Amino acid sequence: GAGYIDTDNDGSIDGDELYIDTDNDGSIDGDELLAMQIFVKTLTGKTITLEVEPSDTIENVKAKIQDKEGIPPDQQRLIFAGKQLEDGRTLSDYNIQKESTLHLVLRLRG
Ligand SMILES: [Gd]
Ligand SMILES: [Gd]
Repeated sequence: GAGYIDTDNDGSIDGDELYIDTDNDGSIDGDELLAMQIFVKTLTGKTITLEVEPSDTIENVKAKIQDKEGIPPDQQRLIFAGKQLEDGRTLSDYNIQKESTLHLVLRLRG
C-alpha cells in the first residue's frame, strides 16, 4: 500500500509525502521509511510498479511479481542495465534505487 500523508501539516500534499506500507498493516515503521517504488517492464508491454525496500532480495522481488501478475518465479529472469540479477542478492547490492527500471524476460533452461 502507498498513500500521501501530510507530515508537516502544510495543508498542501507534497512529493516528499508519498509513504509506502510494504506489510499492508495500516502503518509505516522505521524500516519502511526507506521503501521505494521500482518499475518492471514486462514483455506484454505492461509495466508493473513494485513496492520494495533496498534490503529485498531478487527472490523477494520475483515473489512480488507473482503476487501481482500470476507469473511463477521459475519463469522469471530479471535484468538491470545489462547485469542479470542473482536471486540471493539484494536491490542494494545492485545499487537499484527509487524509480529504477528492471526488465522482466522469460527464463528458459537448457
Ligand atoms: Gd505538506
Ligand atoms: Gd507497515
